[PDB]
Amino acid sequence: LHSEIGRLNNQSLLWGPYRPNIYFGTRPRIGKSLMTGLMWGKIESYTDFQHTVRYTCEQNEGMKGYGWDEYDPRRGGIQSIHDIQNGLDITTSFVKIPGGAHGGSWAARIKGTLNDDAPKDQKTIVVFYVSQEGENSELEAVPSENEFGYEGDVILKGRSEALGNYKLVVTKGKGVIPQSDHDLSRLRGPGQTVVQSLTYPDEVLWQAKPILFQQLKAGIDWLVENKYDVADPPPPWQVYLLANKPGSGNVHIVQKVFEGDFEFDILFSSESAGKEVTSKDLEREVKQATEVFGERFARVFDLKAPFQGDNYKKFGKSMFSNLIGGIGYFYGHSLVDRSYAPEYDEENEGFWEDAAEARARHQEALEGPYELFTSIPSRPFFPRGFLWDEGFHLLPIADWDIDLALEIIKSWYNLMDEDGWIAREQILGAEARSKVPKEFQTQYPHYANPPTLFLVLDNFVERLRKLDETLSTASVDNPEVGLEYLRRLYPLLRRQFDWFRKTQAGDIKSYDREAYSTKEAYRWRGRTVSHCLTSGLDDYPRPQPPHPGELHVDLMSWVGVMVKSLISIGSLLGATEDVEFYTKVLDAIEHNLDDLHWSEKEGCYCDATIDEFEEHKLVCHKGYISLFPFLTGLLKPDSPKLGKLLALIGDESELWSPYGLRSLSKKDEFYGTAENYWRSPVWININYLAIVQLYNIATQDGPYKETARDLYTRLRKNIVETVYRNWEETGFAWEQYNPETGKGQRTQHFTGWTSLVVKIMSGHH
Ligand SMILES: [N-]=[N+]=Nc1ccc(NCCCCCCN2C[C@H](O)[C@@H](O)[C@H](O)[C@H]2CO)c([N+](=O)[O-])c1
Repeated sequence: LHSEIGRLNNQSLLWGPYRPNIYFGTRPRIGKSLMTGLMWGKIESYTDFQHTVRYTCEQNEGMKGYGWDEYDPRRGGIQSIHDIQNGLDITTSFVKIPGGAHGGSWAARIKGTLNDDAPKDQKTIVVFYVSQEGENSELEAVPSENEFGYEGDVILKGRSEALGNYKLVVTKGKGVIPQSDHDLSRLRGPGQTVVQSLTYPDEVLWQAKPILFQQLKAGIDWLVENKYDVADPPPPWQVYLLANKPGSGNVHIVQKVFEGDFEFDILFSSESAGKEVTSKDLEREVKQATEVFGERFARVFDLKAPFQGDNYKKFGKSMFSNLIGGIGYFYGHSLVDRSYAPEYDEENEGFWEDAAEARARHQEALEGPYELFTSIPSRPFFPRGFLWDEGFHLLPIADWDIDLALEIIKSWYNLMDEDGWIAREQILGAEARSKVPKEFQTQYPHYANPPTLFLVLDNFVERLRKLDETLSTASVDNPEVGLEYLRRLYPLLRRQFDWFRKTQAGDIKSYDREAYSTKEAYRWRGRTVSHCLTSGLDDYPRPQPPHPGELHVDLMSWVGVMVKSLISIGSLLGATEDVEFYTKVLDAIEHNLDDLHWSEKEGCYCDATIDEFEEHKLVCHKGYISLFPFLTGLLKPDSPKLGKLLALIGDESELWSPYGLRSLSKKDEFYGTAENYWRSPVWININYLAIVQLYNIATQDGPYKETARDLYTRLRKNIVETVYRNWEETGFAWEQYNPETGKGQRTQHFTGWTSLVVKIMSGHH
């Protein structure tokens, strides 16, 4: 039955608009298969379309905003795009229609409405680009009846092992098609839908813009060659209209030009499903998906006071849909340094110089291929999987559809190598790599990232203890299914645990260090003079200079998180010998958190280093790091330490701004210095952890119950309002928020752990 649920999940999730790196496109969760993508741009001159055309996601002054209004990967959704440069408000509706044996069918409607500023007679070029990778597969454009192009629908017939037989239709659509009275219309037609069918080597099919432009350029060359010149030039839009040439290939370009408003449909009909998909099907299925999305939201994300109003609901829906709508499927080789150079052990003083030297050997090479199914932080700026981000992303997604989240956790864990390492940044394939400077592609097997994915697992466990609707919760509703999932995952979790203790070990024994345990001590590998990228808190201030004697209280706390998870999951699978070992590790981290990391002088936790004189020194920088044992759920609800931490959190002159907790204290010498990434701004992921822990203490008997209740109430309020206020005014979720002004800053489209705000509003943790 676990095998059955798994198959039903596969079939359910196979198709989607799983190319979040582009405004709109589809691919199934198959490495080498059928992909589609949308392009559009106004054309006003002979040279503008190359600058106006849209394809891959960006965010500049020419784009007001875009995002998903509603989305569920099992059903589909609606995206809206507000494009200033091209004077166009666009809607892309996508819907899935289950059936057959090949992952069902799907349809999309592309609707373009000129805005009030646009010339009413704008010419807009629209392209539907279709590619198919694979050795023994075929795809053919059924030729036109008419001679220069299509009056009606374009039908592509294709086949592959993965998808069986299928047909993909691009409908005639609605709107004015401009007509040219030029001489050229005798050879090229007055103006009509055209198709070019081409073949390129499989590995470059992803390069849709260059492929299209190469065709446009050959068209213009043909004009030049055939005496079409500036004495008497055809209109721009006709100059940029491809000569119709449908046939067989692994690339099909479908081009339309519209004057004024337009819309057209794309109908993917899986043959094995029987009756083929129509436009009326699309419409009906689109209305149904919305109704269902509506009913689930109200149930899963029931916003508590004072956020019950419709404005906050709209806000919630937008933050949630953008997060779950970012889900992508990624496939290909990634770039890894597999030298295990001994400089990466970072055992000496000045280790960062040695590690640089090793990197300068450039032993990195492509390996794989790998696949990942994941949500992402940022469509426009970094549309790819990040390990500790995904932990936060799945908290709201798990609420919505636990089986989806588990599917994604599983996807992540299938990347883990024999040592127990998952690269913290997954850049899979040439497409993914295109967005990333080569200097920043290489992953390093000694680089950790927080194991926040355990938090999702913890939530699943608590849920497990206590048609698409069914599937979304099959792994909790059938405890048999759930347990088997943990059984299969469990060894990899343990593997990762061991990998942390092996590769991210700190040094107790070589120094004058006294502590309850000789074992428990941790130091993030990969730190440079100004940075510790692997911790997630890029430029939060750390001991200077970096030093092999360093210990990092955030890292120990994460190890505490994992061991507590391993206890619960172990105990579920009766891995007694394991649960006893974990118990002793937990006990030891608890003592060593205090022995090595507590500052009585300062009233908080600190990282530690080794003196100019070989002694253990604490290095306190009051901020997120200082709160870690609290954030990670490690302290007892009556700890006097916790109570001091509550004072630090609530203290306006340190951490507490009107807009949320500051990453660093205003008192800290490093406040608002350098790039000021994690040195003051308010970050929603850490604030979310604070909010959850405050609420925990608030709903339990103890000395801080009421203190927590006040802080919880205010912090929830402050964080939600800041993110709402910015969304209201800018249309965007931001990466981080300014504690002085409350303004969103750094990158937009950060959905992204900023979307945790839906869960904060939802409450009842
Ligand atoms: N103008 N334009 N603006 C930009 C700005 C940046 C940019 N690239 C950024 C590549 C690394 C992204 C790291 C973000 N986060 C850091 C955080 O500290 C971590 O904790 C967290 O895990 C990660 C992931 O969320 C690009 N671009 O196109 O590559 C265009």
